[PDB]
Amino acid sequence: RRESINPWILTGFADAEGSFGLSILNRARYHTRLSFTIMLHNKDKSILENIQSTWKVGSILNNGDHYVSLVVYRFEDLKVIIDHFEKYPLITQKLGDYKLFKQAFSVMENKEHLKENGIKELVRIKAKMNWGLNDELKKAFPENISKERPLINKNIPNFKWLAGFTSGDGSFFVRLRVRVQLVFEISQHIRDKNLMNSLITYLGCGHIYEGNKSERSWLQFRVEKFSDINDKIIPVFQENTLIGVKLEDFEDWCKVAKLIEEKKHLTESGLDEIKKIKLNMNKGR
DNA sequence: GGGGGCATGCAGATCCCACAGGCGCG
DNA sequence: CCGCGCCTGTGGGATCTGCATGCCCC
Ligand SMILES: [Ca+2]
Ligand SMILES: [Ca+2]
Ligand SMILES: [Ca+2]
Ligand code: NA
Repeated sequence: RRESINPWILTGFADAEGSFGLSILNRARYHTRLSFTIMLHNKDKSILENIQSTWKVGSILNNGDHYVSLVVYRFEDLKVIIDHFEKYPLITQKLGDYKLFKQAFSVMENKEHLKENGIKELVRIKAKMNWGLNDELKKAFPENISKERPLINKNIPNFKWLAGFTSGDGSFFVRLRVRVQLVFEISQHIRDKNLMNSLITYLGCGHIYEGNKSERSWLQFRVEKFSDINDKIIPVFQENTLIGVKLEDFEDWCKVAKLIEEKKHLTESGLDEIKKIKLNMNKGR
């Protein structure tokens, strides 16, 4: 097939679903492997097939019977990833993992990792990447095992980025309690609270719910007023369209919202049509 | 000729998704 | 009374992330 993704839409999807990896396994020879991975359900397998088509790089492998992932692992292959994220930077705290990813690329590019000092520099880089060093790798190289990293406070660059972030970690659904209510919600780890609260001002609507800050690792940005949803959330994603099955979930979302606008959610066939839309909305296509 | 990186995966940990009920308020 | 929407709460899987190596080339 043939497809191409907007560069800013892709960065937003990377901020939500991407992952930068640096594995150092024993072979004192060491297996060092840089990677960038986006693993998704098979329902969204065409995104990864399309992102591979945009970057013209990467491999697609099966992960189980229901999941698929795009993994970029070759050295020359990783050059296109950095060139994309140098001009379209990541916004969430994952950008720090990319920064350490870029440093690791340069060390391997200069062939420094083939010596003892080069491996020591990368295990120090890996210490700050994602979940840090494992217990076995922390047995050696206890010099700089500090897993903490400078936090990343950044603002939303554009709505094209938001479409890719929403396509990842967002959700469009409809509640029936009978009464009809459309709800838009984005969840995220508490580490990007300042970025999540940016959406209140960036969108002019929505609320932030956290619960007990202790013993809960993630907050929620949610908008429930229909006026804010029909006027300030749906047009902004019609101009900057989403990707993956989230688009079709969003498509049927506005189809239901059009019925609520015409006040047609009182007829028996209106809710019967609304219920049929929901029956294949998120559990289905 | 062999050391390092490619090929192509498999396995673990958790951050999400897609909701739920209660209820004060206009 | 009706119905909207703030507010608190969540199971579990789709994510994020980690682990693995025989074999290829140069
Ligand atoms: Ca995410
Ligand atoms: Ca997702
Ligand atoms: Ca996600
Ligand atoms: Na959705």
